[PDB]
Amino acid sequence: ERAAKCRAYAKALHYKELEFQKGPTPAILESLISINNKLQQPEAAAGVLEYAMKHFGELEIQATWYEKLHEWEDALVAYDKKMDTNKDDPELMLGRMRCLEALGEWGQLHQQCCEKWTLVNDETQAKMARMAAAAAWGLGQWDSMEEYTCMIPRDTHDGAFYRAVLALHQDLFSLAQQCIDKARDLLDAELTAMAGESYSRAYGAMVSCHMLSELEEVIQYKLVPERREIIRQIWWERLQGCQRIVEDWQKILMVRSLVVSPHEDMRTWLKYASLCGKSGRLALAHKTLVLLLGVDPSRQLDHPLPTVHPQVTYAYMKNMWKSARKIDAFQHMQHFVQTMQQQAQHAIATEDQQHKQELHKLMARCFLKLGEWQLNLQGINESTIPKVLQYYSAATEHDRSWYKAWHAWAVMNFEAVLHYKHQNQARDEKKKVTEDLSKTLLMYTVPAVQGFFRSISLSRGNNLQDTLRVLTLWFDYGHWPDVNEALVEGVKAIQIDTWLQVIPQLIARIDTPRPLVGRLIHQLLTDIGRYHPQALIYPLTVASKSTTTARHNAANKILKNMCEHSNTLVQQAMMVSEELIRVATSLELQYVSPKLLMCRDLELAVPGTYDPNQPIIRIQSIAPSLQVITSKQRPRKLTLMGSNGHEFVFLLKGHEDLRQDERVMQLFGLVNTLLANDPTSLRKNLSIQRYAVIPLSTNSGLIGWVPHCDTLHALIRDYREKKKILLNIEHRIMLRMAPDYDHLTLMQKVEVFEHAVNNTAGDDLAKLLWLKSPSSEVWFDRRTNYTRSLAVMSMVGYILGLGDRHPSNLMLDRLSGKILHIDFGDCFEVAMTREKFPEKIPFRLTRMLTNAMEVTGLDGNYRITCHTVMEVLREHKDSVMAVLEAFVYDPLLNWRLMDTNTALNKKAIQIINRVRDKLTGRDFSHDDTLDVPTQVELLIKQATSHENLCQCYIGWCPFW
Ligand SMILES: Nc1ncnc2c1ncn2[C@@H]1O[C@H](COP(=O)(O)OP(=O)(O)O)[C@@H](O)[C@H]1O
Ligand SMILES: [Mg+2]
Ligand SMILES: [Mg+2]
Repeated sequence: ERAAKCRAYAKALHYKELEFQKGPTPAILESLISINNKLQQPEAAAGVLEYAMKHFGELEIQATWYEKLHEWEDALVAYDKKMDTNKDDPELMLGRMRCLEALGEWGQLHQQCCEKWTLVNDETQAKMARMAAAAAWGLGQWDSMEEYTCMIPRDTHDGAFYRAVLALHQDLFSLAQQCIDKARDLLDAELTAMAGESYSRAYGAMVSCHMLSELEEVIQYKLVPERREIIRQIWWERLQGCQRIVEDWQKILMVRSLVVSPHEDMRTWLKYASLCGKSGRLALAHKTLVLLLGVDPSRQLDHPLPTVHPQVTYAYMKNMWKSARKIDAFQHMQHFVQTMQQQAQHAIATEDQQHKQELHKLMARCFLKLGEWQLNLQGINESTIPKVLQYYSAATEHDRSWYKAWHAWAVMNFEAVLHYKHQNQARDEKKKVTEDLSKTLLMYTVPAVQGFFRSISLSRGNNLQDTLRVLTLWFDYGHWPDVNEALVEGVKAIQIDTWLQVIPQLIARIDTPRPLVGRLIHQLLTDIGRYHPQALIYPLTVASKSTTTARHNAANKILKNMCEHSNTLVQQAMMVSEELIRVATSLELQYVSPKLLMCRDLELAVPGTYDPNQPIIRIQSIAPSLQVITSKQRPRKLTLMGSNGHEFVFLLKGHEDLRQDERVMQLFGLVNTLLANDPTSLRKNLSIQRYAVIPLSTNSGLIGWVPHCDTLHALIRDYREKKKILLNIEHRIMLRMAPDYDHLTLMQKVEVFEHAVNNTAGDDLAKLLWLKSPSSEVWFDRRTNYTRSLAVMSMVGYILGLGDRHPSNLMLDRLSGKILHIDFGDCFEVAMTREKFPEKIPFRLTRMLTNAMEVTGLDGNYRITCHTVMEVLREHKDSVMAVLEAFVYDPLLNWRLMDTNTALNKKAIQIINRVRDKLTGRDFSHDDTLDVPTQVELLIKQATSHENLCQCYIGWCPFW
């Protein structure tokens, strides 16, 4: 019955949205935020309010708008302006207060309550009490609470609750016991009264039911003394676990405040204060901290800080940094660290070793901020370089383990190198020059290498960035002994696994002209041969049949070496990739390649299915028939049978260098991990459907066939033919109007373009996805999926510079809805830079895409998902840049940038800057460093502009 209630909603939402289509009315708009709420789609509904604002300033008072937008801090200052310019107005005061109770502003909420007590209104008098109870509860003042509670009806969930709290202070446990169960039922029955159309009160019912069950443990915490540890554990664990915006946690802790004071909680409140900063309530976090210190909001500003609680101070100081005062913050840190080593070296009389180590760990985490801040305030130059390296090395000492510490040191060292390499390129633009540079670079290079290595070993699983960074220093440094020793030392130390991530990069340099570099690679690859042969054969096989002599030569030496322990695997894989190149409306295997029909029960793993952790699935049998996909390149629909039993379908492409597609699928892999690790992105299932890419030569290669998918172009062509609509009708429309369309001025083009849109249906996609759906909660979910997955690939695609996104280059999963990108030819601006028909667009946000989303589309799920995704990216911009750098400066893959014709070092540099700009918000204006939502808005604007879409090559179907 539960999953049966949402179906009626989903269906009515469809007609409700189809109604909005016919005419946007505040009547519908109301019934829309409601139904999107019962359907527990908070953001899609938030979108409906965004539209409600930008079209109807009619529910009026910009303070009521900020209040509905849960921007309480904005609505408060808007209500002051609305009260100081107006009068008393009983309504304006209620809001002025609701802001205060949301903000945890008990001081002002209690003052505003008492100092204004004429309140001739009885409803004003009734609401008043609910709030002034919580305000009094926060301020301690329990006499004020019971006064205001004795005004709250015992018929309300609120009235029944506040008694349970007053009983718990006055130690009336049986009273408190019953009041909870009665408040539960007054809330349970209230969740049926407004059964659907409520605020974040359905999600705040969780906040009240959470607190009530917590208040039943605060009950457990009064007479019979056994569970103090058990209760504090569940309190602590279901807090790191729990995730609820500031406001709720205030109240949640206020329940825990009835028993455990902040001074005993300590870690509990610091974790809370930590969130208040990270969310953006510094004024609140400060007060939390001032309380824990038992010392001033440092009103004595010139004075040093209290060392009494080392952790609290560190918190205060990092809050001070994220706050305004940050030369002041830095300063307090230099001194704090100095006070801390003294309080260690001296105060530690052996019998204190736990305190010693935690004091040493806090210090490390202090130094890492010190170096972080020094770089922030000063940048990288001859003065700060040895200072921060000082701070980091010092952090490396006090924690020994800890990824960040070693990582930071490595990067700083690696950027010490870059600083001078780039400073000497500056000099040579206008003998003892190279000698000092040699000593300069060898100075920072070696420790960087060392750092990256001990950083990697502390990262197992997630170390792609650092692993790649090792390879930059490695490959890039035509080897002077010192560097090579550290590299050899690391390779010995670090696990073999590490290197699997990085195999295509290693292979891209088998034929390294530098003598000392080559040797290690070859040796490393051969060890990666002894264990994990499989992750090597396919790529090594390809390399071994290379026109470039030194490649295939060196490639063979390793294959030879691998026969000494895995011969037939090399042998099988040798032949299987040989026959597949030969093969590259149907083809029977018995005519085309008999050796393949011959194959049974091989030990060769099904292309791109090998990974440790997972039982090897091997090619058991190759299906005798391959469909020939009719195209200009006639790809094949090869299909293999697995040693598990499952089938594995592939696309054998003939004249397409699949190596680029590979590094992209790699980049996507990374991006997927990043989104799986940001809480919100994981909360919303944000991902990119990827697929397997197994290059077979420079000509050919295999591609994983994503099941259940049709090109955007397919779904339309079917719908159009079903509904008797001419496939290219917008097209025929344009030419009938303007036979020379392609030659018109921008102004002239826009008209013709607009004409076509105004005389064709923009639903199609939207509409066929409705008919496709077997139900409507399936329909709704498939939409929610589609919307997100697309915004994901919009942002990522932009950073990649992913051009050429026409209706045959993206497709839709007909079972999840999630969108999927294929054909990664045009990467980086490339498509925009071209001579004939330059793409102005950043990513495809065509009309029928916009239209398949919820109405209120771009405001709702899409845009929100856009900054969430873009957010992640800008944070982890270094990892993203490691990958991208790793195939822009890649030797074999530079051929897709000298195509600006139809040395390269200079071009490659730009391409990479261009990406950094995109990840530091300098992608538009040179000088402004635009924040996420702005940049996102700017981009959505750019993707939507008729002036941009009309200029698109007609194939791109800028009207689909
Ligand atoms: N990974 C994939 N999964 C499913 N189908 C695919 C995949 N890659 C390509 N196709 C199909 O092959 C067709 C033509 O190949 P495509 O990749 O578009 O090459 P090109 O860009 O050279 O035409 C596509 O329109 C699509 O139907
Ligand atoms: Mg294509
Ligand atoms: Mg292409």
